[PDB]
Amino acid sequence: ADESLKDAIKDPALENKEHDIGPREQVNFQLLDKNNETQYYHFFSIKDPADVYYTKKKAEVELDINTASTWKKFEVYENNQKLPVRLVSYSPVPEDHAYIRFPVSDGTQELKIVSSTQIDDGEETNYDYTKLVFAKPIYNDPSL
Repeated sequence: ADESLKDAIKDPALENKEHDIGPREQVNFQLLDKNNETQYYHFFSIKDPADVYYTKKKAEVELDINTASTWKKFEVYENNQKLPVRLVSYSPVPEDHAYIRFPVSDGTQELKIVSSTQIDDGEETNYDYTKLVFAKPIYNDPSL
C-alpha cells in the first residue's frame, strides 16, 4: 500500500527524524541502464553510498535522495519480487532530502529500481529499468 514519494514527504513526523539508530554500515551501488553504462556524472539525486541498518530480523539498506521533490514513484525488485521501499525520514523543501529503506535477504546485491522523476527541465525521467548492483552483498547479522 505504498504511495508517491512526492505526496509522502509532506509529513510532520518524517520532516526531521533522527534516521540513524542502532548499527549501520556503508554500501555503494552500481548505476547501469540496461547497458552496463555507469554514469559517474549524474549525481543529482543520490549522494552518499547506500547505508545498511542490520537489525535482528533482516538487513535494512538505506539511500538518501537529495531531489526528493522530483521523485514520484518507486518499486525496487530483485529476482522476481518488488520490495515495497518505504520512507523513514525526509528533510523539508529547503533541505530537500528523502530517506528510504528496504530489506535485502540472500545477500541481495542487484535490484531493478522502478521510478520516474521530473524536474520540469524538458522531458520526463522514467526509469523503466534501473540495474543497481550494490557494491557488496547485504547479509544480515543474526549472530554478529
